[PDB]
Amino acid sequence: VASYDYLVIGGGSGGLESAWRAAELGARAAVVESHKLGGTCVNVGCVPKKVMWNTAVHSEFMHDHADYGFPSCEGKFNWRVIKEKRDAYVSRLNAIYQNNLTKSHIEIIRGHAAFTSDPKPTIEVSGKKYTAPHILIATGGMPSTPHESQIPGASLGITSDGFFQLEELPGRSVIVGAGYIAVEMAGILSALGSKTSLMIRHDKVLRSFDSMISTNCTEELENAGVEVLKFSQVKEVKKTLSGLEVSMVTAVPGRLPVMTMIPDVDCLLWAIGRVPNTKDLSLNKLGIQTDDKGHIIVDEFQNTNVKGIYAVGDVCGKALLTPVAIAAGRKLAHRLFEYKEDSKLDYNNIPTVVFSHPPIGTVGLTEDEAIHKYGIENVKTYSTSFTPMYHAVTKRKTKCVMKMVCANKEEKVVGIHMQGLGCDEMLQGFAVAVKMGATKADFDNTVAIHPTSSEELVTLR
Amino acid sequence: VASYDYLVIGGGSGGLESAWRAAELGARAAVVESHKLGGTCVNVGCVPKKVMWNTAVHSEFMHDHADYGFPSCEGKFNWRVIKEKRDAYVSRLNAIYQNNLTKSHIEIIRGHAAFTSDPKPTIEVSGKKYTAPHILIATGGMPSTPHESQIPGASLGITSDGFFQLEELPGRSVIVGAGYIAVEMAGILSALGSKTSLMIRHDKVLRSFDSMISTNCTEELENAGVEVLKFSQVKEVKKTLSGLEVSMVTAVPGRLPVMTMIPDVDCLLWAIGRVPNTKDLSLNKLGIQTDDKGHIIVDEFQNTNVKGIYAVGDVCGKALLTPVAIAAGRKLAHRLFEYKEDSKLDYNNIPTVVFSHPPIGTVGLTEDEAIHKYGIENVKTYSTSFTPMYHAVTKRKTKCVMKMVCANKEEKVVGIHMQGLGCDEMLQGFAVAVKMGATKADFDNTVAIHPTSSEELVTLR
Ligand SMILES: Cc1cc2nc3c(=O)[nH]c(=O)nc-3n(C[C@H](O)[C@H](O)[C@H](O)COP(=O)(O)OP(=O)(O)OC[C@H]3O[C@@H](n4cnc5c(N)ncnc54)[C@H](O)[C@@H]3O)c2cc1C
Ligand SMILES: Cc1cc2nc3c(=O)[nH]c(=O)nc-3n(C[C@H](O)[C@H](O)[C@H](O)COP(=O)(O)OP(=O)(O)OC[C@H]3O[C@@H](n4cnc5c(N)ncnc54)[C@H](O)[C@@H]3O)c2cc1C
Ligand SMILES: N[C@@H](CCC(=O)N[C@H]1CSSC[C@H](NC(=O)CC[C@H](N)C(=O)O)C(=O)NCC(=O)NCCCNCCCCNC(=O)CNC1=O)C(=O)O
Ligand SMILES: N[C@@H](CCC(=O)N[C@H]1CSSC[C@H](NC(=O)CC[C@H](N)C(=O)O)C(=O)NCC(=O)NCCCNCCCCNC(=O)CNC1=O)C(=O)O
Repeated sequence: VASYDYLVIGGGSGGLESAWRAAELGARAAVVESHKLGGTCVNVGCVPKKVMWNTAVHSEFMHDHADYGFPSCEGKFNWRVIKEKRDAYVSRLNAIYQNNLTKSHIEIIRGHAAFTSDPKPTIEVSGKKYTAPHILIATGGMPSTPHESQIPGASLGITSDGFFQLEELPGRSVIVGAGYIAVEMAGILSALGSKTSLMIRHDKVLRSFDSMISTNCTEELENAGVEVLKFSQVKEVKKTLSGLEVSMVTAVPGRLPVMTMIPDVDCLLWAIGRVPNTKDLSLNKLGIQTDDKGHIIVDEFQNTNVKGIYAVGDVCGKALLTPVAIAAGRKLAHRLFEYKEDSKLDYNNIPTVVFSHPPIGTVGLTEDEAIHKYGIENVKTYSTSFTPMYHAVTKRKTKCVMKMVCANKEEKVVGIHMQGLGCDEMLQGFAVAVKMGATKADFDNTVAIHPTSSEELVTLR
Repeated sequence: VASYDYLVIGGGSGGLESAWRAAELGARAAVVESHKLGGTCVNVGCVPKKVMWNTAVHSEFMHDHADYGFPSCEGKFNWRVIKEKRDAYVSRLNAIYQNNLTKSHIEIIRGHAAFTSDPKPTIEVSGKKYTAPHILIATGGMPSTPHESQIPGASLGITSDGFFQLEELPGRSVIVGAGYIAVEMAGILSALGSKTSLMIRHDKVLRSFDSMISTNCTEELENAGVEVLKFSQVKEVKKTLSGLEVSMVTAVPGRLPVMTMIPDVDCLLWAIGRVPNTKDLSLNKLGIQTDDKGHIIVDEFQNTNVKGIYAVGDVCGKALLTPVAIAAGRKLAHRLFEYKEDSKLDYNNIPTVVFSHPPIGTVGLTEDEAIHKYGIENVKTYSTSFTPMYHAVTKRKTKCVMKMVCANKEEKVVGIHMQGLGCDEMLQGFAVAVKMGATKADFDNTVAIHPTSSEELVTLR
């Protein structure tokens, strides 16, 4: 058995950062990677999505061309051109990552890890055993998919991965889900041409986002060409000769259920969830506890119930984002290897941007969460709704909405929620202020930048 | 003589805000406006510029169309279409402003004010006299133009105003100046098609901006098609039959001066400066002191040397921006009418964005200013330079550069300087943090938003 100081299972966002931080502090680590380095984000997440989103934003603006004094462009978009480019970028990123690892003296055990029966924690990668006084499970998660048992014909559809493997823009797309992935897949496909349908269980999407957002977003979708199928469910999927035939059920409360066929569907995309990547780890050999869905259970310091084993990222189920994974593995290394007894990530005021059209950005508490925490009496919220001046000359229109949630008498800014043009780059700073403890006064005592959409946040009233 | 509580001379950015604030606090004010309400910003500044900039950004992205899988568009841009639209927007804004005033019970004395001989401060608007225990001069400024005396043929060229009156994109443009206006006029014209030349007195532009910016910006200009004529000066301008003929002098230090003719110039734009709008006020009747250039002299509370007279905005010469004008008139009203003895605007950490391509955004001290204030020993600066992932698939390329200036041992973030895609919407938040007193630690303890250009600011190292 080879002994290292750190043995990180999983070369994705959290895995790598924790190993990098560790090696830079003097330790000897080894990332065990079973597939391609970079994890879900580089290979089938953040990176590919953004490229496709940038592209979607491009067809959009093409529509305001004439309005800006230029001749129109018909627009026969060629899927494969941007696909092949996107995939290249991904290769370049892989190489770059491999290099950085080796550059930092990080051994890469190339294969699939699983814990052994051995008393002291140990893992076996391809018939070989490795161990270390510190092992970090950072194996992430994967797409949740329905059962033929539950939904007959479920396996006929694809997921976000399958999406990133498509070599042709499907003519008829149907997406099932109401979260950021479902919302983004719906936006890219329909902006790029596909006749998209977003099948949601309720009346709106991003339901766990501040009411205003959940509302605005369901609307901008409709306004843009996405068909939101509310209170609908996929009963069964069938492969016809002309595509797929989806049997759906619309149970609009107050009305009688109605069965519907969506025929000639080219792409059926399941965007219902991410299940943890933990069973093939043989967690049961050590008794590393998990929840009923397989998520690995950890304390505020990412400690499993076993000594010398920790967990970070998607695998734990909390705050499924690359920066949260990174930030947790970075603080862990310091904890362990720099002896900082308290470096733990703070899970409050985490910023998130959803790349829908226009983009959403949000940090902090929703109004309801503020309310349930402070009490109606101690929660003031400021809002605004305007038309970016980009649309001052376009027939096409999107709007921008911003809401500030304030707590107590000082009006501590506990939550920022907005959707609109530029909201993607706009969030990070206010997130810093929101993280430092900013109050409304501080925001109002900042000279504005005119003309910009961001200036509307420091002049609310 | 009609007496009010507040008598504001000038209905622009600072004028209006101060009057609005005052009327909302119970006072009776009257904006004296000599032309169109909204001032320079609405009529010939912020508003028209941004529309033209949005347009310029549109021809730009048209170039990356094919690279994103779409067919190309030749691009015969029609100037007048966007011109007429831009002008309409401006009318709509005027109406909206007029309304707001009257809606807030603000009397609009429509004409040209000038102080009278009268002992107590008083002004005469069209043979009629008005007075008040508080008069605010907020008459702004105007384009500086060379003398036939100095530069023979100077009056042959136009300024930023003349620019906003052009009904046709000049084929050959020559811009003279090295500041944000000169830089923007150069960027809009050349992005929109005109064969532009930027005539600067030195080797770079935005010379008073952090070295990195001054440098990067001179480069992105060249890289984009703008011909930067360094160490050059306009000797004399002459009207030929084929356009204008500019006699220039290039005195590159270390070399011998060389005379040059730029012939067939369609547009000669003077972007050398803004002179104050004060002589027709008859300031001398009261002895309201000014500087040698006519700027009105005020204390930290915008107090002139006379009691009951104040000054705000461009007229004073300090921080020539709409938000600074606004912010000063807003704090003044409170001071005066809400009896807040100390509401004064803080002139440090003022944010500014220059709409060049890519956009610049900057707040706080430059490295040199940090240095001269703290000492080389106590100033650490972090930098980064990357390619936005928008260009991961485009042949065209622009880069993004960010520099953080830190002071003392805590590394108080005293200055943020960046240029790149999205830097326009990106600044406001960090400006708030920079204004609250953020240190590098605070920035590094903020979870990032991936993927974005703004995330690079909270992960510097
Ligand atoms: C579509 C889509 C879009 C997304 N968009 C964004 C975005 O824009 N920004 C950011 O929000 N986040 C985004 N995410 C989320 C982000 O991708 C994840 O939250 C992040 O990737 C998780 O980090 P992690 O370290 O836990 O996991 P992961 O990066 O998923 O990595 C786990 C790695 O370990 C490997 N592995 C697994 N088991 C073993 C084993 N037993 N032995 C060896 N190796 C093993 C895996 O193969 C993989 O390479 C997106 C996800 C999807 C899916
Ligand atoms: C091109 C160009 C681009 C700019 N871009 C930006 C930008 O993007 N953002 C922001 O940066 N700032 C911008 N500015 C600067 C901004 O326009 C000014 O700094 C702001 O307009 C100044 O406010 P102010 O109240 O002092 O003056 P002003 O708005 O200039 O207003 C003075 C008003 O008073 C009137 N007046 C003058 N004398 C009298 C009199 N005696 N009696 C009655 N009325 C009188 C004037 O006619 C005018 O209507 C720009 C300027 C130019 C020129
Ligand atoms: N900020 C976004 C949203 C659009 C926007 O900025 N609109 C401005 C552009 S006009 S360009 C003129 C410029 N406006 C600004 O700086 C706008 C920013 C902020 N809302 C404010 O309070 O000023 C100014 O000089 N203000 C001084 C003053 O007297 N201001 C008096 C108080 C504001 N008017 C009340 C708000 C609705 C009026 N909108 C309107 O009148 C219509 N539009 C506006 O006020 C963007 O840039 O796209
Ligand atoms: N942020 C800008 C700039 C471009 C960018 O974000 N590039 C990222 C996209 S790759 S998508 C993968 C994602 N990257 C990010 O989150 C990048 C953000 C920050 N620089 C960081 O420290 O991570 C991640 O999962 N990181 C975890 C980790 O192990 N990280 C180890 C430390 C970072 N690598 C060192 C910096 C150069 C490597 N660049 C590279 O490798 C090439 N590119 C990158 O790292 C944008 O979004 O356009």
